[PDB]
Amino acid sequence: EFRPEMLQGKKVIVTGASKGIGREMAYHLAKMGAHVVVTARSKETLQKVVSHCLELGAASAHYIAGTMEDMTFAEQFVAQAGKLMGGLDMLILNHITNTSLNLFHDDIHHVRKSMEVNFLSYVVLTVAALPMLKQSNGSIVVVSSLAGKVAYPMVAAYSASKFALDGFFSSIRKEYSVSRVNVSITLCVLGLIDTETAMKAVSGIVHMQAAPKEECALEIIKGGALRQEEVYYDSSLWTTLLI
Amino acid sequence: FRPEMLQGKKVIVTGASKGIGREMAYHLAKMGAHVVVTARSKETLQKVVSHCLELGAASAHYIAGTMEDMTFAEQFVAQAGKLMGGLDMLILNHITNTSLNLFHDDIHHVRKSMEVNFLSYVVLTVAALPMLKQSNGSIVVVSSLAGKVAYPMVAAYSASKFALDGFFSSIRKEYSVSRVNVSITLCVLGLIDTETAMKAVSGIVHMQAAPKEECALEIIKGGALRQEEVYYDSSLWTTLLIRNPCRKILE
Ligand SMILES: NC(=O)c1ccc[n+]([C@@H]2O[C@H](COP(=O)([O-])OP(=O)(O)OC[C@H]3O[C@@H](n4cnc5c(N)ncnc54)[C@H](OP(=O)(O)O)[C@@H]3O)[C@@H](O)[C@H]2O)c1
Ligand SMILES: NC(=O)c1ccc[n+]([C@@H]2O[C@H](COP(=O)([O-])OP(=O)(O)OC[C@H]3O[C@@H](n4cnc5c(N)ncnc54)[C@H](OP(=O)(O)O)[C@@H]3O)[C@@H](O)[C@H]2O)c1
Ligand SMILES: CC1(C)[C@@H](OC(=O)CCC(=O)O)CC[C@]2(C)[C@H]3C(=O)C=C4[C@@H]5C[C@@](C)(C(=O)O)CC[C@]5(C)CC[C@@]4(C)[C@]3(C)CC[C@@H]12
Ligand SMILES: [Cl-]
Ligand SMILES: [Cl-]
Repeated sequence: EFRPEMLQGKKVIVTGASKGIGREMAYHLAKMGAHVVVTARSKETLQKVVSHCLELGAASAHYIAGTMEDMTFAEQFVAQAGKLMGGLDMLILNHITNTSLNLFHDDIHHVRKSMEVNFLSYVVLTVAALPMLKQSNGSIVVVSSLAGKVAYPMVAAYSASKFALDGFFSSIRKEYSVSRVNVSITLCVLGLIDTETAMKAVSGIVHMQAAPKEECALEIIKGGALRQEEVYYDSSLWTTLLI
Repeated sequence: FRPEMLQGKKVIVTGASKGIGREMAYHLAKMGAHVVVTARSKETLQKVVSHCLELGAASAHYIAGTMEDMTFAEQFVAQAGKLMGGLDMLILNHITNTSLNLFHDDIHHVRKSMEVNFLSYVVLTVAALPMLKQSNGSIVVVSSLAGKVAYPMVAAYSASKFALDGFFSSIRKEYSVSRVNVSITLCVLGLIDTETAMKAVSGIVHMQAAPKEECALEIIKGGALRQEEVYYDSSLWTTLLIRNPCRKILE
């Protein structure tokens, strides 16, 4: 049974946190009394999230801006975050490269960049974070998609990258299990969440009610805190994916 | 399925210097296909080409190169096309060398696995699709039980094979609606008795490896019949559609 005090004084990194689900997550952590280090590319907007986080009562809150295309930024970012907080209890990998509904023809560039940002950078961040997570018996949260479990048209490169996440992280979870590494891995399968990005994307299709990003963010946090292997949001997916 | 379905058909096989790819090359040869085989080693490929001709291929050639080089990948399909006068089936089977190890910090390997086992396949598909569109042909993608189910020691490998499922399963859906008549077959294979695999599972407890010759054939049949997925061996579906869903729904 989750309680907010579980996050109190915890040292959390949230990526892709200038907007959408990431920013809701940071705000939730702040309200709970965690320390937070947020990142995205956009300085001014990260500062907005930081000051609001402080207002909500974050134990502490800092941003570091950069792109997750740059693997050197990824490594460095982690080193520098753990330093600001003096440690690391939870790594929330949430960011994603810009993607719209397109049929696949010849855009290998988009395919490689999707894999780099949505997947490769998650591996680099994990490798960098692992020493701190080991010492704190901490937690990794990887944010994926129903289209990382079931394939959909018009998002081939995206699905490839989200599938890759399932492939990699579930595998290292079995490895951490056999190697007695006390670091949890939570994979989040999300449906349609009402972020501006996702709603812009789906204006042209028939879909069910998008789920609120505030609640989505909360259920992610809860799942990671409780060290659940997989989180389904909205909850009615849980029945889909297992039937 | 009848062997006659492959006669005079123009087929590419990657990673055909040995293991399952070589057996597919030989089966297609016995059926009277045109084949173009590829891998890094010309001497091993020349031996495959020789035996294909003796088995009765309508024609057989190789082109040597590495699939780390996306330029080679793209130009390979073109040369293979012109050599056969066309393309009916593309069999994407190659894989970068991998051994069972705990992941620690080999980002080179994660990246190289992804370039060779997934991206090259996409480059190959892009290069081939125009010929495949003209012939209402077929793409066969060779994956793995570890491309559906979680195993330790194979993190980078699994990510790359999972990526294949995601990508090709997505474009299959696109092609159905756009009415692009190119079939996409994803093969999920268990342990197959190729030298690479047997060297890898050496001293591990396991069910008898399935024969590499029968594997190759079931792959060719699945693609020839335009099946969305092939499972080999036959025992594999009980794990995939029964055991795994239960383990999941229990946790
Ligand atoms: N919303 C949904 O319906 C939905 C569904 C399934 C899964 N998800 C997943 O949930 C997560 C967040 O989704 P969302 O809707 O919140 O997305 P979002 O609102 O578009 O936010 C994406 C975040 O990532 C950052 N970002 C983009 N490119 C970056 C780059 N190159 N380097 C570093 N940061 C970058 C963005 O900030 P900057 O632009 O300032 O860099 C932003 O903070 C993703 O993993 C997504 O796949 C969402
Ligand atoms: N055997 C199994 O139990 C098993 C199980 C599940 C899935 N599979 C899948 O089945 C497929 C074939 O497996 P296998 O056991 O037959 O493998 P294998 O005997 O080791 O053969 C691999 C082939 O790929 C080629 N290759 C390796 N690196 C290459 C590169 N950089 N560029 C171009 N070609 C390269 C090799 O030739 P060169 O070295 O001369 O380049 C060889 O022809 C793979 O997709 C594998 O994942 C196998
Ligand atoms: C099938 C439904 C409708 C949904 O279905 C349900 O929830 C119940 C069924 C229903 O509603 O009919 C489950 C999620 C989903 C499969 C959904 C998804 O997974 C991830 C994204 C991405 C979100 C985002 C922000 C990114 O992740 O970068 C931007 C790019 C991208 C690719 C845009 C499109 C959607 C929103 C995408 C594919 C649209 C279709 C959608
Ligand atoms: Cl938003
Ligand atoms: Cl062999």
